[PDB]
Amino acid sequence: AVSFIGSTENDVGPSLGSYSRPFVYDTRNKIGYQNANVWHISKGFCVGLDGKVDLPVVGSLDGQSIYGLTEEVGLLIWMGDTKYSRGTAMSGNSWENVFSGWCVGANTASTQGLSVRVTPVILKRNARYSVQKTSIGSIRMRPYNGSSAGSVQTTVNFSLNPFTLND
Ligand SMILES: CO[C@@H]1O[C@H](CO)[C@H](O)[C@H](O[C@@H]2O[C@H](CO)[C@@H](O)[C@H](O)[C@H]2NC(C)=O)[C@H]1O
Repeated sequence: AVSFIGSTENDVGPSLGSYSRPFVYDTRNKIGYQNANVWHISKGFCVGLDGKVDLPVVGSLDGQSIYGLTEEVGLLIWMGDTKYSRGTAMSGNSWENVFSGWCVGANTASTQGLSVRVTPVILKRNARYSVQKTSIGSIRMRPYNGSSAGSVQTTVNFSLNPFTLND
């Protein structure tokens, strides 16, 4: 089986968080969302994840997209499985495989989770830059091996909480 146990709408990062020192801010996992338990799965269900970023691509760094928020501020974005180190660097605006997948035991149960992580980028200087709450994109479960979603909700959404960068 599969069922949806997570939340449809999800905020990334603490609201009105402040961060200090294209220039990339070292924010680690602070501007993140993580949930180990988004779908409940059982009895041989096989599932991975696709991610999609809806923000405009305004540049590229080391093979991943810089996504634009404002004239001064962009984002590097990762989506993936639960643990932050599993994140896949996002490029472009299409669905992208961000977790190859796994299969829960034929006789047992577990969950499928996810993580979204971003790091702010100064694209252009004015030295205090604020960003408002902004839709980022979505992640969808991707069944495989003949597993079926039925009509279970496949997709969850992410919004960037507002933040301020101090330079
Ligand atoms: C037998 O326990 C299960 O072990 C597998 C690895 O064999 C896996 O770690 C399972 O945990 C889930 O793993 C998912 C895919 O990595 C992940 O998306 C979920 O968050 C994990 N669910 C948890 C940690 O409760 C584990 O149940």
